[PDB]
Amino acid sequence: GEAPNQALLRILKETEFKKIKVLGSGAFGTVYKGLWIPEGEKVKIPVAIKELREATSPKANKEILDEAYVMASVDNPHVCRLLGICLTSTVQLIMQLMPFGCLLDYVREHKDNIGSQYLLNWCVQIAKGMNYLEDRRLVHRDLAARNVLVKTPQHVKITDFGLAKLLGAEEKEYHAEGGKVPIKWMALESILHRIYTHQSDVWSYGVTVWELMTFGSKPYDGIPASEISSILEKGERLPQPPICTIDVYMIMVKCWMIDADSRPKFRELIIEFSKMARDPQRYLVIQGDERMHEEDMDDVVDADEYLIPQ
Ligand SMILES: */C=C/C(=O)Nc1cccc(Oc2nc(Nc3ccc(N4CCN(C)CC4)cc3OC)ncc2Cl)c1
Repeated sequence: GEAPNQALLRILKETEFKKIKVLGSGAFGTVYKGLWIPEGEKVKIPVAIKELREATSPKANKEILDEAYVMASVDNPHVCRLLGICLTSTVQLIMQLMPFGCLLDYVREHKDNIGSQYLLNWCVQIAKGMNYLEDRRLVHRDLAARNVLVKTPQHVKITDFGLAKLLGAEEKEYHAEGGKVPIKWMALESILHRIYTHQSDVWSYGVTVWELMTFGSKPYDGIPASEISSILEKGERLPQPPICTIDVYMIMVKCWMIDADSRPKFRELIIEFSKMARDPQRYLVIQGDERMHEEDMDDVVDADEYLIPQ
């Protein structure tokens, strides 16, 4: 707002990195797991390279530069950062690898060892991430568990910016002509009016909590995307996760408030899960909670968040 944005965009020649394997593939493009080796510095930084499908229009292409723009410019522990971009005919964005994949996946793999302290911390981190975006006047528009990456099980980050939009000083809303959207994560207004606001994200934040508390369950499983709005109006809502006390579920519920301004706010959500964080057991009941807490896996390739700073 006042401060100059000295976020640095580095540009990398495609020969600076190599692609080992592919994690994700989509019409949108392909994202590879690979290594980045800046010349001279000898280090190998594990990264995810997202190679994007050829730009059909200038507009499509222009939005690719927007994504990178926000992503390079955003620094917070809990949001992903662009490491660098590469301007081949099909651009590639280089990002730090999240060695564990997307939380969505993680919870499904270890429900057995997932414990209360973890789930609440995750919430807090996700809420911190999101709050930061609110601070920067950005609307994510795609929060979901799939969209949360796991750096280390103890640490997570918000990941997807394909749909992120930055807001005008005079703007408290974003309106979208069209696209492809994940309905079951959307606030009724967005589905009804393609109106997006930080509060529409909060709704998502909640579907995201539900995902995590039900260890990977699908929102409105069996129900088709078509009527999500119907039932949403009629008052239906995702049920209480078996693990959840009313206190925690009650927060998921407020998120799904129809009135946008009756929904919690990220800064609040932070403090509240932060509070439940200290005495996790009291709020989330997990059975046996007391119980719980590339080419080569390592090759003189210690890197990433560490390379950038002291
Ligand atoms: C679960 C959501 C998802 O699919 N996430 C995802 C898929 C592909 C690519 C990226 O980008 C990305 N990924 C990572 N780390 C990462 C992501 C995904 C995985 N997977 C997902 C697919 N299963 C089959 C294999 C493991 C693994 C990852 O680390 C290896 N880091 C950064 C980025 Cl941008 C996300």
